[PDB]
Amino acid sequence: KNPKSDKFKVKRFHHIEFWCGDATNVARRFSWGLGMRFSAKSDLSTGNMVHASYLLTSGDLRFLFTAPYSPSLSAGEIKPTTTASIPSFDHGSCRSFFSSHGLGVRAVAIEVEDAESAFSISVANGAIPSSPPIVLNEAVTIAEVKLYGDVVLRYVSYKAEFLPGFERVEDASSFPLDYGIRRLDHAVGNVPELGPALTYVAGFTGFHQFAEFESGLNWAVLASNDEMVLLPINEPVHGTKRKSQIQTYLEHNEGAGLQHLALMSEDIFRTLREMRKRSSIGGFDFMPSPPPTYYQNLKKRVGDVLSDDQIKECEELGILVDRDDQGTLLQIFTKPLGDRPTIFIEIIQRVGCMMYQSGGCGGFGKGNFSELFKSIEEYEK
Amino acid sequence: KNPKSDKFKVKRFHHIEFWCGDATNVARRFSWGLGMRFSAKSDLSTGNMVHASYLLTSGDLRFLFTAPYSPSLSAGEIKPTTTASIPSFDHGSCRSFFSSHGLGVRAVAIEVEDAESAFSISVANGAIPSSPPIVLNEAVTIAEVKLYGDVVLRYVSYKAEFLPGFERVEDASSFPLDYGIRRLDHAVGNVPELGPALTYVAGFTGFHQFAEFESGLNWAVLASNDEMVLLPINEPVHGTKRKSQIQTYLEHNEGAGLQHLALMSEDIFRTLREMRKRSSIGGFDFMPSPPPTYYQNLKKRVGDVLSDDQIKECEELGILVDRDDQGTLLQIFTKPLGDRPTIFIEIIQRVGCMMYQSGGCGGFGKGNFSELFKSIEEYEK
Ligand SMILES: Cc1c(C(=O)C2=C(O)CCCC2=O)ccc2c1c(=O)n(Cc1cccc3ccccc13)c(=O)n2C
Ligand SMILES: Cc1c(C(=O)C2=C(O)CCCC2=O)ccc2c1c(=O)n(Cc1cccc3ccccc13)c(=O)n2C
Ligand SMILES: [Co+2]
Ligand SMILES: [Co+2]
Repeated sequence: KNPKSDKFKVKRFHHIEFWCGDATNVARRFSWGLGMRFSAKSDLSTGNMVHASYLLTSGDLRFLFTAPYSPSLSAGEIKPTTTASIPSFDHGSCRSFFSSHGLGVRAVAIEVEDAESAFSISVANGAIPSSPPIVLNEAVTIAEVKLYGDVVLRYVSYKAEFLPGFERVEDASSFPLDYGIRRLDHAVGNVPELGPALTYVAGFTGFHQFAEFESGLNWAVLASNDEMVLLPINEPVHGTKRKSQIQTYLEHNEGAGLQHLALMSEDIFRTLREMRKRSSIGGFDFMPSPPPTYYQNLKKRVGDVLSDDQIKECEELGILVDRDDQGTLLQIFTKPLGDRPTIFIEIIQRVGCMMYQSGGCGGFGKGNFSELFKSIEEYEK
Repeated sequence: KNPKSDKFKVKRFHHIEFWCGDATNVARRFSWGLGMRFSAKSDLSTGNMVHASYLLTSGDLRFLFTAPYSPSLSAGEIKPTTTASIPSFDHGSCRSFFSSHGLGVRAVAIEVEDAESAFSISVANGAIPSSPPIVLNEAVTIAEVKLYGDVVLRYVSYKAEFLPGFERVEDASSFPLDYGIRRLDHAVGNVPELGPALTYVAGFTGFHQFAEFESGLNWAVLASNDEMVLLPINEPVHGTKRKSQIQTYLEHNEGAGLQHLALMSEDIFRTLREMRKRSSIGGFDFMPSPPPTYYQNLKKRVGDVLSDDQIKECEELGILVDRDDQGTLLQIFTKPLGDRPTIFIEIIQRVGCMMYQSGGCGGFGKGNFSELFKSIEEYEK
C-alpha cells in the first residue's frame, strides 16, 4: 500500500554531509576506501574563510565533508557579508556536533521541486526549523529542518555546479577512482523511541510507511511517493541477553543520529573486491563474515536467482543475501567509519522489481537477522 | 662549537603525537600516504574508555594519533581509577586544542634516561610543568612540560611494547607498508618571538645552538649533546612585500605551534616516487617543484656529490638540494597535512659527515631560500 501522500514534490537523495574536525583527512580516506572522486571544493582557495568543504562523487552518490576554520578568519563578517558557501553553517554548531558525536552525518539532503515550499509546508506540519530557505546566486535554494538528534533533513531545489561558490576540482588532483558505487539507497537513523520519531517525520513530510516482508531493535521505513527516498528508523529493544546495538549506538553517539548509509553498487562483487583489497591500506574494514553454513543454506533460498558460482563468490566476500516477495537483496556492512561504534556503511545490490527498478526491491535485510542466528548455531555443529 | 650542556641525559626522538577529532581517519590516511604500518592501539577494544590512540611506525619513526571519546564513557572514573593509557590526556584539553588549532602535533616526545629527573631539573630551570611524572606499570615513566604554544615536550624513560596498555596490532589489520622512511630528523616550531622562545627552551634543557653554514623568517636550532635531537624554531619577519609564511601560520593556527616534521628516508628517491604515486588517491601532495633552471644550476653546486642521472631524478621528483661545509641535504616539502595552512611534512636524506652519521649533516636548507629566488628569476627568462 502506497498512499502517495508526500506534502511536497520530492525528487531523489542529493547528498550527505559529514561534519568533521579536519575535512581533508576524512575526505581523502573515504575517497580511497570507497573509490570516490574529488569533484568540488569550497575552502580558503575559493575565498571561503568560514569552512572547508570537499565533495566526493561516485555515480550519483555525493559525499560532502565539512570542517570549521578558526572563527578569527571571518570575525569581521556578518551573515549578509559571509564567505561561507553553505549559509546554514555555524562554527559553534559544528564544533558542538563533532565534540558531542564525533565524526558523523549532519545533513541528509534531498532534492525537491521548491525548497522554500518544502520548508514552509514542513514547518506548517510540525517540522522544527533549523535553517530558513536561502537563495544562492539566484540559482539554488537551500533550507533545513530537524530530522532526529542533531541530524537535519536538507531541502535543495534548482531553478535550472554542486552549489554556487564551489569550484570543480583540478583533474590532476581529481583521480577517477570508481569501485562501482552509484547512488544512495537509504539512510537510517537510531532513536530512543521509534513511535514519536515516526510520527514527527511522517507528520511533516507525508512520507508513508514502506511495507516489509527478536534481535536488538524495532524499525520502520518512511518513503516518498515513488519510494526512492527511503528513511528507515531504529529503536533499541531492551532487556535482551545480548545488549542492543542500537543502545550501544545511542550511548557512544550521545543520543540519536544517523546509523548507516546504504550505497547501491552496479556490481557488488567488483565493489567488495576493490574495497577489501584496500581495508588494511587506508580503506574500510568489514564486519565478520557469516559461517559457511550460511552459504551452505543459500541454495535453498536463492538458488533460482544466483548460480553456484555467484553463491561461492558471496562466500568469498562475506556478502549477505535476503529476499522478499518481489526481489533479492545483496548486502554487506562495514565496521564503524571512525573512532566510535556509531556510523557505518552498507553496500547493497538489488535484483528484481523491473518495470527502471522500483525502490526498495528486496527490502532491507529483515530476514538476515533470523538467518544469521540460525547459521551461527548450525556452524556450531 | 658544541658545549654539550644538556642538563639531563637525552637519547633520541621517541614519538610524535597528533591530537585529532577522529584518530581512525587521520591514522589511516597517514598510513597510506607515508607508508607507515599500524603497530599498536589503545582504545575501546583494549579497555580504554577515555581516548582512542593509534600508533603508526616506519623504521624508528613513531606517529601517534589520539582523539577523545565521549566523557560519559568514563564519567565514573577518577585519575587513580583511569582507563586512559596516557595519563596526561584530558578531554577538555584535547577538544580545546583541536578546536583552536585544528589537526596538529600535541607532543614532541624524546626518550631520556630518567623522565622524573628530566622533569624536575627542567622545572627547576624554568620549564612550565604540564603533566607530572607518572610511572606506568612500574615499567615506563612519562612526564610533560610546555614547549611552545600548546605543544609539550614529552619525556619518556624505560626501566628495561610502545607503552603499557597498548596492544600490538593484528597482522591482518597490520599491512607492512614501507616507502623508506626511517626516523624523525627534526621538529620545527613557529613562534611570534624567537628570542624568548629560545631562552626558555635552551634554559630548561641545556640544549645548545646548532651552528649553520631575507625571505620570511628568522630561526635558530636547539640541539642535544650528540645533536640527534634537533628542535629548530622560526619567527616571522614583518614588513616584507611577500607576507611571511610564519605569520600566516600563526594566524591560521591561532598562535604558536609545530610547523613541520622532517622525516629521514634511507632512499629519498624511492620515498618520493611512492608518495607521489599516492598523492591523488588519498596520500599527500607536494609543494610546487622548482623551475628547471634550479636543476640547471645543480651541476655547479653539487656536481661532485650527485651524478647527472641522480640530478635529473631530483628534477623529476621536485627534490631540493643544499650543502654546507660538511655534507649535502636532499629535501622536499608537502603541502599542509590538513585543512589549515599550518603543519606540513619534510622528507630528507643527508649524505656526508661519516664518523654513523653525525646529526644535522648538511644543515636544514638555509641556502635553498636564496637559490629558489635566483632560479625563479632565471626561469623567468
Ligand atoms: C544494518 C543491518 C540491516 C539494515 O540495513 C537495516 C535497515 O537498512 C533498515 C531496517 C533495520 C536494519 O537493521 C539489516 C540486517 C543487518 C544489519 C546489521 O547491521 N547487521 C550487523 C550486526 C548487528 C548487530 C550486531 C552485530 C554484531 C556483529 C556483527 C554484525 C552485527 C546484521 O547482522 N544484519 C542482519
Ligand atoms: C621548511 C623549509 C625549510 C626548513 O626545513 C627549515 C628548517 O628545518 C629549520 C630552519 C628554518 C626552515 O625553514 C628550509 C627551506 C625551505 C622550507 C620551505 O618550506 N620552503 C617552502 C616555502 C616557504 C615559504 C613560502 C613558500 C611558497 C611556495 C612554496 C614553498 C614555500 C622553502 O622554499 N624552503 C627553501
Ligand atoms: Co540498510
Ligand atoms: Co626542515
